[PDB]
Amino acid sequence: KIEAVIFDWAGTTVDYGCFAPLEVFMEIFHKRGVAITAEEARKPMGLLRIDHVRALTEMPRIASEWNRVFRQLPTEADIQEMYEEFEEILFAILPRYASPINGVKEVIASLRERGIKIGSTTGYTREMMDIVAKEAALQGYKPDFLVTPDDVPAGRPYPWMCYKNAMELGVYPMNHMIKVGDTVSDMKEGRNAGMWTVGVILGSSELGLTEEEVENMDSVELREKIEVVRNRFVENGAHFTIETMQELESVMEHIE
Amino acid sequence: KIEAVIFDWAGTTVDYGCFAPLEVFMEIFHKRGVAITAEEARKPMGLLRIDHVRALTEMPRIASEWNRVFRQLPTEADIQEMYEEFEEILFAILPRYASPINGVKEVIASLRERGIKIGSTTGYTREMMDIVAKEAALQGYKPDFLVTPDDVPAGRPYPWMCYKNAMELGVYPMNHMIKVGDTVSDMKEGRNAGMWTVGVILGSSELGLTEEEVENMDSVELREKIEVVRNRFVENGAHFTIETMQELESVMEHIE
Ligand SMILES: [Mg+2]
Ligand SMILES: [Mg+2]
Repeated sequence: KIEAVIFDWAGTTVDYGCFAPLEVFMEIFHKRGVAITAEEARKPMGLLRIDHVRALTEMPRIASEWNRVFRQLPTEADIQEMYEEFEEILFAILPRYASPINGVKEVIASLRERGIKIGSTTGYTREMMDIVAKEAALQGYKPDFLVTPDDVPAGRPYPWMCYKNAMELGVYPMNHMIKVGDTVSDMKEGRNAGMWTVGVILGSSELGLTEEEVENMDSVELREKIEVVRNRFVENGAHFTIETMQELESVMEHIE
Repeated sequence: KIEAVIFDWAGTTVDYGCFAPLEVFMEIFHKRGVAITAEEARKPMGLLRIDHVRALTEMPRIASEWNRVFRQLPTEADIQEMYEEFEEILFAILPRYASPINGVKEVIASLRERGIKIGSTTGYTREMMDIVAKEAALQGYKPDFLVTPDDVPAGRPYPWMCYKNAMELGVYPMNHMIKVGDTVSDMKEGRNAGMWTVGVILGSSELGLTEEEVENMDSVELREKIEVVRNRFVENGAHFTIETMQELESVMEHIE
């Protein structure tokens, strides 16, 4: 009754916590008078990447730091010089954030045993994905199919990439597929394609914690922070939420 | 609440009764010792076209006729020689069966006035369609989009061509679209894509009558034959049925 499950990438099967991007931002400011925390790097949710770099420029404290190092406030020339460098570094460190999130390759092991096809979508461009897919593959993870915002007319809020997975995998009543993701947009994409949509919490971007940070942290503070992310997913489309991929099989059963 | 309507071609907007194919079959046997009625030409529902030609060969009466003309029963060589000719003639006469079914261009006139996008699918190949689309266009009918079994991994029972119309037209909750067709397979395709599916009766293939034959015929015999086709559509997926395109607007309203 459920022939396919389509997974998201970073924050769902690869790059726990989703740090690759934050790493580049921190790097770029570091090469000069950095002083930037990964907490500041997650705030920027502007439209374009350049807008992100600009946002950090604007951020008081960071601005002040730049001034104490250069005796001047950041310039358009400066913003332009840094952004220009973002993509170079990104390609350089992606291989380091392409390892299965653990529990993953094991459920993908199953599911595939009981005849379920596995597809996927992403916000990453085709280029980026060639690199990521190869490292991830050469490490225990490789989906039956893959689609990017380049292979269709639009980005992710839209269902175009999901319909592609459908055709290529040969599964059709859309409600015979499940969408799993780590962010609010993942929920929307799924609801827009008429699929059962499930959101994962531990390891998501919505959570923001590191594999290591979660390890520690006050057990009562975690269960509070998890409860917040779960509420956001639901309020945005999720049909079901789960803490680790290891509850997926169970959810399927429920659906039937 | 309903942004798009996607129409079928032959039997829905073009070629009333859907005769182009029957014409070729009749032609091919005519060139020799024909004696074939358009009623016999509609029976063959085999897998391949060659299988259709073979079926007529097999048909007693037709077989007998061939024997009285050639003193021999049809040959593999013969079946092969005729089929080989089918596609040539088909291209030759398609222009003659590409005129709007009347009432059509007028509802397409409307609908489009109230902002509804019009897409379409077909069983016809890309080639055939270049010819048909041009004649139909140059006569009052031209949809916003067009898709064929060539532009996707599979034929019509599947929803692949419908999803294509969706992406290109930019309409997404599938249940915001209506599927209109003239056959049982049209109903299936629609139900498989999660759309509201409506079947038209007067002018369909399921009915089998000619614009002229319907004109005449015993008014009480028609209403009986219509009732039969309507029952077949429903038993196969139709959400609503209509006698002429001129009831479509009304059905939309009902849906809302
Ligand atoms: Mg993600
Ligand atoms: Mg038809």
